[PDB]
Amino acid sequence: KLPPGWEKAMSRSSGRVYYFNHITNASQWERPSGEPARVRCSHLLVKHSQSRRPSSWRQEKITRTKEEALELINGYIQKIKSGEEDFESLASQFSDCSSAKARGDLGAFSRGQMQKPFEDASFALRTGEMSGPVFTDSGIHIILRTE
Repeated sequence: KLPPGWEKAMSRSSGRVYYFNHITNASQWERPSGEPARVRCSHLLVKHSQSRRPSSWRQEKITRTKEEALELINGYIQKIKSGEEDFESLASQFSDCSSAKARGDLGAFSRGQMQKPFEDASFALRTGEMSGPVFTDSGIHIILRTE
């Protein structure tokens, strides 16, 4: 039927069909378009109190809850999808990862290098596609596949 991870769903507000990816947590109205040894991605990380290291260049002691971090992630996704903000600009300003200084870019990587939920989402994304919230032990991520 559909590319890997994608399933059809029903909107509760509008009653129209949409599409959801259970590997990337991406969702969209239109039927998705459609594996390499390597992909290239950028990300925006929002850390919280249960993160492996509750610290970042933005905050010596990160105290926000997991629920608060998810709300921030959802808000960044909204601004990116509406075009009020670009992914790289939000990543440079607000990602709790050191890669913020490189507009979130992590470079190219293979399977077996990143944390598993991050890796699975990255390889399920198409070039140019962005994930929904992805949970790892670092925190909550938005991932943009660039190559």
